[PDB]
Amino acid sequence: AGKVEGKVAFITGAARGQGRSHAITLAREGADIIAIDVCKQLDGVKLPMSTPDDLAETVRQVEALGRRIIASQVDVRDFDAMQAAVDDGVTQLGRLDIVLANAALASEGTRLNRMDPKTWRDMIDVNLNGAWITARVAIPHIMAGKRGGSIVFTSSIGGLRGAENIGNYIASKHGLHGLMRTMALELGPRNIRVNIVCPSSVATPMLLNEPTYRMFRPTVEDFQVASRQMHVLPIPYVEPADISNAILFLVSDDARYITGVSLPVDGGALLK
Amino acid sequence: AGKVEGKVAFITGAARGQGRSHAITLAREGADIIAIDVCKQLDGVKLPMSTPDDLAETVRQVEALGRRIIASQVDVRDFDAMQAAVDDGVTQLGRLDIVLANAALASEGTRLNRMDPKTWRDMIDVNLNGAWITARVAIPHIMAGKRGGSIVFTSSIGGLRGAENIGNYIASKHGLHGLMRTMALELGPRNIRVNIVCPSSVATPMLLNEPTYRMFRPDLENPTVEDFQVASRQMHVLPIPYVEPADISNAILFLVSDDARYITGVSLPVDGGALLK
Amino acid sequence: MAGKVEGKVAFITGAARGQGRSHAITLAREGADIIAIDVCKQLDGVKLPMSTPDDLAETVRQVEALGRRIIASQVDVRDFDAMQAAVDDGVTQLGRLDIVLANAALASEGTRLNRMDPKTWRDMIDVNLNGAWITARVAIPHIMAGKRGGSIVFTSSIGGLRGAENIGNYIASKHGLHGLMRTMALELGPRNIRVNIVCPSSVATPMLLNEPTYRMFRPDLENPTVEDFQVASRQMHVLPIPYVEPADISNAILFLVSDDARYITGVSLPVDGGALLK
Amino acid sequence: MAGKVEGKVAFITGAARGQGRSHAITLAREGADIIAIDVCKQLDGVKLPMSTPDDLAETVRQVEALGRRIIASQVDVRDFDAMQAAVDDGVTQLGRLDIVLANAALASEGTRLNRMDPKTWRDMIDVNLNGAWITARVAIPHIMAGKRGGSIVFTSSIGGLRGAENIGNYIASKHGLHGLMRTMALELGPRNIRVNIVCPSSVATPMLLNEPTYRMFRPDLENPTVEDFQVASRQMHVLPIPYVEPADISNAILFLVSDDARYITGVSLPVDGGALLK
Ligand SMILES: NC(=O)c1ccc[n+]([C@@H]2O[C@H](COP(=O)([O-])OP(=O)(O)OC[C@H]3O[C@@H](n4cnc5c(N)ncnc54)[C@H](O)[C@@H]3O)[C@@H](O)[C@H]2O)c1
Ligand SMILES: NC(=O)c1ccc[n+]([C@@H]2O[C@H](COP(=O)([O-])OP(=O)(O)OC[C@H]3O[C@@H](n4cnc5c(N)ncnc54)[C@H](O)[C@@H]3O)[C@@H](O)[C@H]2O)c1
Ligand SMILES: NC(=O)c1ccc[n+]([C@@H]2O[C@H](COP(=O)([O-])OP(=O)(O)OC[C@H]3O[C@@H](n4cnc5c(N)ncnc54)[C@H](O)[C@@H]3O)[C@@H](O)[C@H]2O)c1
Ligand SMILES: NC(=O)c1ccc[n+]([C@@H]2O[C@H](COP(=O)([O-])OP(=O)(O)OC[C@H]3O[C@@H](n4cnc5c(N)ncnc54)[C@H](O)[C@@H]3O)[C@@H](O)[C@H]2O)c1
Repeated sequence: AGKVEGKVAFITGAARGQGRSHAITLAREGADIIAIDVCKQLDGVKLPMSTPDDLAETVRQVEALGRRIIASQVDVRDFDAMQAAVDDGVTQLGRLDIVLANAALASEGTRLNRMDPKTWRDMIDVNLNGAWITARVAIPHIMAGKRGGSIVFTSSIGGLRGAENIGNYIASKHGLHGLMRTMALELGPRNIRVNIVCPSSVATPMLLNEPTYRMFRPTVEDFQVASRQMHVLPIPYVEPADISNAILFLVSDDARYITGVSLPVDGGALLK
Repeated sequence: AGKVEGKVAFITGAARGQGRSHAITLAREGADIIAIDVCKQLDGVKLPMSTPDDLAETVRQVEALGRRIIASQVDVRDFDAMQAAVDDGVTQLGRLDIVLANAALASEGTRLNRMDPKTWRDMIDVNLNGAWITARVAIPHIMAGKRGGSIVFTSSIGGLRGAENIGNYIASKHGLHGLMRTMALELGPRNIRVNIVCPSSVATPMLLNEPTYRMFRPDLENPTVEDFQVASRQMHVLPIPYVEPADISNAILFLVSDDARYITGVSLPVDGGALLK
Repeated sequence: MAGKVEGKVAFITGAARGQGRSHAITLAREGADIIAIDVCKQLDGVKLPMSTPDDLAETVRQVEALGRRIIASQVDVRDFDAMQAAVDDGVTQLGRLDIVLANAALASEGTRLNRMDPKTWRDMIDVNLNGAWITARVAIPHIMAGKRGGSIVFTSSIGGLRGAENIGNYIASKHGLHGLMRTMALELGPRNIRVNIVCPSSVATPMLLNEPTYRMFRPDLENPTVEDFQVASRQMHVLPIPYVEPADISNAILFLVSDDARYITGVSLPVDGGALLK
Repeated sequence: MAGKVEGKVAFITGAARGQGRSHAITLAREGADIIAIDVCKQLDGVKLPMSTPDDLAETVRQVEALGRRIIASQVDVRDFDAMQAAVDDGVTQLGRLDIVLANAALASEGTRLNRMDPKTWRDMIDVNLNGAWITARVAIPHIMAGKRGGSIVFTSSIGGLRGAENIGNYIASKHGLHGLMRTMALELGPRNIRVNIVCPSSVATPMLLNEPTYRMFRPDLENPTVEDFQVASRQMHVLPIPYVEPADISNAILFLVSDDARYITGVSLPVDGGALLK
């Protein structure tokens, strides 16, 4: 009997990286999956974004574990598309227990006094408004099940402290802590727990790119020596599995009374 | 000589309430003022918003103190119009030292699992994106003055904790804390300090209205301001139902004065202890 | 099949009953041997019944029923020399030390800070904060000597993160733990020793479930019962529960000391039914 | 004008020099009379020279030059009876008590928490945390008796909000203040007594400007100068400064105890040049 046996989880940004890792982790532990990813290169985004074939690979991996998955290409900003995806997913699978609001854009990096309004607005829209949309379309289905459930937003240590050059990302992530606290207060009586995980740096294509290395100074090793200095434990970053394992704890029975919390998985970065 | 003698402050939502109080407090203490307010009833807001006459009253009170004020009707969401208003104010007045990001919408009250996406997004746009716009159009003029400056965002005890029914307002206010910390880090080396004040409840039209009394007293049919004050006093630790606009202006005056020259990146509650419980 | 702390040794203070017992049995179920201490006597001026030697003997029985070794002794966490002796003799017997759970504490007598005697203040700080430091201090040399890293968890409280009337000595001591935890996490992190805090709200143990506590929670009633207490306590939480179980705290600790939490350090993890949200 | 604290009386610990002296003169300039104490002795295990009786007389000279009254004496904040006698005697002589600034403290010598001996840990907690409680405890009855409310300000540190290696006893002690402050704010708020904390980063006093502190800031350097320290200290601030002046802390405190801050309580106000941001 897996830790989430028979449950259904809705996961955004499931085509690669942490989102994929959560999908396979929860599936391995007995959950069926409603997965979305935008699967397209958004205007103004520099590095390669997930493709449909990436999402199809998440699908093949979940199915290999013996679980069902309903996947679609949806932008978290498109309220009607998000509503249709979760609605169709619950129709297929019969329930909804867990929501992992994980989809996000990383900052291109501009001082806030230099940034133009579209660059600020789009980041807030994906990372904050899209996170609210994700929970908003899913909650009615969790409530209909009458068994409680779990919502986890992925924030960042930049949800708890500032950083130069990425202020739009930083503000979007701070906003998630407000969303998390209200929703935890509103849904507590329904036994739906709402928490945040705050990674420092995670080995995914969001981090492991030439533009990021430059922002830390350059090879990956050049980057790793500077990344290590940000951590207290002797690591450059954590693995997607570390975030998935924290999330697995939070959605399990063992964490039944934990709500309203922001859990850093950051090798001690917040300490300094 | 006053605490902000010879300086210039840009203040949003200056038509009434805390914005007007800030204008007159800083004007009393020697500053000239660039004042904006939307002065229009925005689609989806039920309570009466400030009028053009309201902004003209702020002007009259500032001019009565012998200070100069350049006022205009500008939505904080409107990047080009905000750019123009601050550019023109700096042209007329000569410099910019202080930015008070004060304009905001109150939440009408709707559970996050029932809220419409426009209701959610408009609130973020005014309260968070508009606050960013406010700072962004002003910073270049503060930078060019080469004397440093101060930027103060008005958050809320709702920027530091959640509350039922007003989660779009909560999220928007929490977002300011990250905008403030980033901007404090980026501008600190040029002696521009960036801080937040977090009021609990403030005696302005945003608080003192029947829909608010109902939200505080959902147990009663037609709650009065007195019924509201009972509930409100219970939220505070000091024996008060709310603070005055002047209490916020006084905290702001301290933060922008030489007495707070090395204070940056802080969130200062003015909340009668409400955050303690 | 290996449990989550298979082959490890945990030093647990306040192990005679309540949360400390629960941690001892949870970690033993998951493959750890235990060094367990508790003062096992009614301390001067403490008005709630403290653990007895029989209580500690019961923790021992339950740990040994799980097929694990336990070295248990009656030690006051304030007594540096005896704490040092206990841990040293325990490591001599078991061969290593991996995990430290600084759990022992006294609950507050409930006096306003402006009426409190200096002895009442000092003793609370000495047990809950200084004794917590002593606990880590005597253990860390053994963890380092093992060259495998390790885990230290202090038990704080939601009262380590916010204040409460009437219990301010306890509140101060618990706040102090967050500073202890942070420095220690910084100092020991390069050696792969993770250091964290758990912050329970209210936990179903004799520290909570006593008439003086029910009276403190219901100043509106003349003689409150446990049920009157549960009513108010449920209103203080966001999930509608009056308290968590010792097992909920043990399960959070088990996560934190396990490989699944290998890169978590410097955190305070509330296990609080959302109490901190309001 | 009347000053911002006209006619009020402030009890200030650690008044012989540095910040405590700056508070006393600043409040005096703004109309307050002063009850000042300082231990005025070299305490055992403290390496750098501490305040002397002559330092305290110099604070007295400055307050009296501003035309105010000051009752000054040599008291250790850890000494409950002596602390009670000082404040009782000061109130007898000056007529009332409105403001308490718990400012006295020891700076950590610098030892890893896994190597520190128990006296080194305990003495630091006893001065910085217990002594701060004693300070508020002996003063509160006089403030309450005035029925006019008042203000209590504890001086913490950015080390009350985050950890640092080598100074763990200091860090724990300052974190404990935030607990003391919160409970006291909750207990005294219905009486209109506000209770707050100020958190300086580094302040230009003998506690900061000394060769052992220089060495702590530049452990990379053989015999670091004050300039070498200022380079590293500036790196840790966000504003282009190496420290704040005692007057910066006094000015924040003046704000907090003035009518302009009448509704601010329970808050921790960093005066830190943005050090906490990174
Ligand atoms: N990678 C890091 O170091 C790091 C650190 C802290 C927090 N985070 C956060 O972790 C979460 C996961 O990111 P990751 O590391 O897996 O990065 P990633 O880029 O590998 O994965 C993010 C996924 O989200 C998808 N996505 C982006 N915008 C979307 C939209 N509008 N609609 C739908 N899908 C969209 C992308 O296509 C991508 O597949 C994000 O919240 C991110 O901010 C990442
Ligand atoms: N009143 C309270 O109890 C309370 C509590 C916590 C925080 N706050 C915050 O205090 C600040 C001041 O509010 P107040 O109490 O003076 O309320 P108010 O309604 O009296 O003043 C706000 C002003 O902002 C203006 N405004 C609103 N939207 C605008 C836009 N898009 N562009 C330009 N101007 C706009 C309004 O016309 C109004 O004049 C706000 O940030 C509010 O969120 C208020
Ligand atoms: N019960 C609650 O509601 C609650 C809530 C928040 C935090 N806590 C904390 O949880 C932890 C465990 O408490 P509990 O709920 O198991 O209470 P408990 O009283 O049942 O257990 C505490 C144990 O600590 C022991 N102890 C006390 N002083 C000691 C000393 N000087 N030396 C050695 N042993 C000593 C007692 O004998 C007792 O066995 C403590 O840190 C407590 O402060 C408890
Ligand atoms: N100086 C800094 O850089 C710095 C930084 C952060 C916080 N702080 C805090 O600021 C406060 C003031 O320190 P300062 O910088 O003025 O240092 P200082 O050493 O110049 O002043 C401290 C004064 O307190 C007195 N004192 C010490 N122990 C005492 C005791 N047991 N009883 C009575 N008096 C005693 C000393 O004799 C001295 O006169 C302290 O709380 C300190 O911990 C200082």
